[PDB]
Amino acid sequence: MDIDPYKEFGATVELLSFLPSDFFPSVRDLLDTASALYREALESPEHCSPHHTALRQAILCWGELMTLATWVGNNLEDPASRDLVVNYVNTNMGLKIRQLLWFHISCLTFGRETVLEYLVSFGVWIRTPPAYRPPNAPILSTLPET
Amino acid sequence: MDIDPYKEFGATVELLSFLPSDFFPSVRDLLDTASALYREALESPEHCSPHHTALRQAILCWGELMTLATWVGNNLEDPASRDLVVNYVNTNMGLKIRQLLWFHISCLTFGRETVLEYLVSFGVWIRTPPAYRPPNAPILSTLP
Amino acid sequence: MDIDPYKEFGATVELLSFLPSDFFPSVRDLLDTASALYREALESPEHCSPHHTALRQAILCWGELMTLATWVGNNLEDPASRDLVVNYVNTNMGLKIRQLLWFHISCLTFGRETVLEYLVSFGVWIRTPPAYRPPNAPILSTLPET
Amino acid sequence: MDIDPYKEFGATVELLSFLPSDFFPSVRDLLDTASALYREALESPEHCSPHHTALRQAILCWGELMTLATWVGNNLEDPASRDLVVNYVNTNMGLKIRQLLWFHISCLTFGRETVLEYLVSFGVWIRTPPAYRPPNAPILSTLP
Amino acid sequence: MDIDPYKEFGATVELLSFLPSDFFPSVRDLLDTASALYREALESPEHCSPHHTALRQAILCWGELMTLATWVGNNLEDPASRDLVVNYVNTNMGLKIRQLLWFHISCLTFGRETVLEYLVSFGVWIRTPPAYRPPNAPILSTLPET
Amino acid sequence: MDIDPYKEFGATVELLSFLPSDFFPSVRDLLDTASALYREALESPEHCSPHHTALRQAILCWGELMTLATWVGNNLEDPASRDLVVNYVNTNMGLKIRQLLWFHISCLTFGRETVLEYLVSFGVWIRTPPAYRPPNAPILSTLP
Repeated sequence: MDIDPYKEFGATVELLSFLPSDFFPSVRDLLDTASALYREALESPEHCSPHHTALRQAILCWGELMTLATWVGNNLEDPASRDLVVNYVNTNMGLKIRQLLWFHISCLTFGRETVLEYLVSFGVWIRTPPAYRPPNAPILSTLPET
Repeated sequence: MDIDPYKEFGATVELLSFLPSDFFPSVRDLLDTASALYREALESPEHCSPHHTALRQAILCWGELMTLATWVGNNLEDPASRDLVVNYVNTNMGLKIRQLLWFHISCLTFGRETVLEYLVSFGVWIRTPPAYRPPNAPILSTLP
Repeated sequence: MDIDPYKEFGATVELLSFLPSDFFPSVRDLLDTASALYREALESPEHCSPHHTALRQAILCWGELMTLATWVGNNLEDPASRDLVVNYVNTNMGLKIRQLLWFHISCLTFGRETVLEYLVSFGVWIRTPPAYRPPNAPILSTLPET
Repeated sequence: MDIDPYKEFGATVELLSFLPSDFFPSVRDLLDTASALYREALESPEHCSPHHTALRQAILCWGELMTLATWVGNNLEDPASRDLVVNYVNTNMGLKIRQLLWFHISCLTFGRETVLEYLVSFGVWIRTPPAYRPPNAPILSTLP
Repeated sequence: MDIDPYKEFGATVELLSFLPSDFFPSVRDLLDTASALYREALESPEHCSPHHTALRQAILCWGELMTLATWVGNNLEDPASRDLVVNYVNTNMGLKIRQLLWFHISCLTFGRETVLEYLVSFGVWIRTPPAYRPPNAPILSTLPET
Repeated sequence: MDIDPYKEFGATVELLSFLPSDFFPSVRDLLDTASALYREALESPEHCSPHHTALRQAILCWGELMTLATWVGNNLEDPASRDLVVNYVNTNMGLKIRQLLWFHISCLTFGRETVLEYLVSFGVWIRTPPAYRPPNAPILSTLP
């Protein structure tokens, strides 16, 4: 139509595409982070922030894709096709699900503004020549003192 | 963690299960009604309501599954497997997307309280044995 | 002794008997309606209304009868007797459990008065000759407007 | 859904399990004590207390199981199966009815707080190894 | 170092040792008492009293020892050693875990002072010659009236 | 009942799982740091904080498991079984004791909020793919 999923958050899929693809943690790890942090936050009968709302749907999405991987693994004779599809679920669609979970999860943990600033800083920092950039890549601030 | 998608909206998947699987319109239809009613509402830089937000992730999801179907059509050569899998995307996984789309779309066109009393009243209309069922089922409408 | 279960609710077993037996939904369906509507309502450490209180006990009753169906199915050699009893659990005792769940469940969903009025209206409507009754049978009102 | 029957009354089935199975009086006895103490209270057109309400469903239930036993006696011809099943109604399913009846009947004769401190104090009396157990167990009474 | 577990509660391991070892209920029974009484009390994201705090850790301790009994039962060929260790877990370490659960559980149910007074009274009562002590041993008071 | 040990402290075992198993110092080290910092705090007739209380049960526990290891060394004669079991006490069961000790010890040296933002920030440092990870990991310190 189309509808950019981050547009309501002051971001774009092109803004998330600014970071290298070889950046977002595998979806099992993000899910692990969510369950560790916001399980009771999500399983509650109320939207807290739009970020939660987006996040639940994202997780249900990966849950449906996981169900798909199970059915495809269980119900196909050809191994070349079954392997190509089960691998496609995580390699291609998994990049989008990865950035999707990662964006809201970071947005809850730090803030929308902090993540936006981060996408910018890392997007620039990776693009700069090694000689003229700060020695270590930017990370997400939490408790930096004494 | 389980997290019921409707739980934030005062519902449960058990509440949606009251409706028969042969009830929700094909996803293409919900999408068309969505674009017809709430398109500018969705393509907005500001998030309007929680329903819009849930809805957008729903739509983007279905778009991703459609991309999966196109990719399955272009990549796989054998027709038995590609036909079994392209069908599993539409018939099986499509139900979950259908229920969500219908739930928010209807919540938007009428309201949450209307949709909920509706799920209950429809629950009564469906639970009734056929011999004693009213000639017409309840529907949502603004007149009525 | 005896104690009519609905008497505290301003009703009678004879009042529920006014409706045809071929009316109440099978118990799995009622349970489905309960779990869909009042799971969190029932699993809470407090009686909300007497209707809840009656309802929990009713459900525990059907749970005991279901346990009975399992033991009878698992622990008998004769198939004629095992089938006759397992069928008797739902056919005969199941009518009473059906009306029992249905009455409180409707009483919560609409109101005691609304259900009483309904038992009356349907009890009359089924008894009237087809020519002189409204074309469609009464149903339980919820949201009838525009 | 699981819903513990005593949960609304500030108890759990785990709390009742503190009492041994060889503790609750046969259901006929509870019924007799019930009719002796609270019969007019039960046959009342007005619901008195939540305990009465839970109690009535309990009694009506046991009456239904008794009807089941009579029907099993009249319908089945073979004695091995009818004797195994008529016994399963009294010995096995009867325990759950026994605990409920005893719990409310006792809650009525004394009170909830008395019944609860009782379940605890009895829990202590039973948990104790026999060598160190008091000559007499705790009981409920109004004097004492 | 050492740290007496009851010292913060106004007690000592020597104070618990005052009672005969053949007194504390087997750990499955104590756990049963805990789950019956304080399941919702313990599974809550807050320390209520230090007694709860001690108690959770005690239960996790017995849970680890139970896990140990499972691994030792499952992963050893020699039966004399496997039986000697699996029996040692409950016989020796189980006395300490028993008194540990029992002390806090009683401390919650009655009070710290009531349990201290009880350890004293029973410790004396068992030590007195039969002729000159009260006929029945002391028990933990709860609701003694009419 | 499950009861997560950290749940009372605003954490979960899932929150501690963010740290790799090859992260927590051997239990002897935590104990030594404990005696070095909070020994008089622990040997006190008054309970100071919930962390101290949880900590003492943790320490007494590990002491009991160490007694178990000594007893296994003195009782068992066969070396295959005694070596397999004495090792299972240190490597396997030791992890759970390690996490608890480290969690409270660190909560004491710095504070709960510091430890929690730490578990999160470390979660970010670890979740990152190696190619893009910062040259140094976050640590707790009072300067910094």
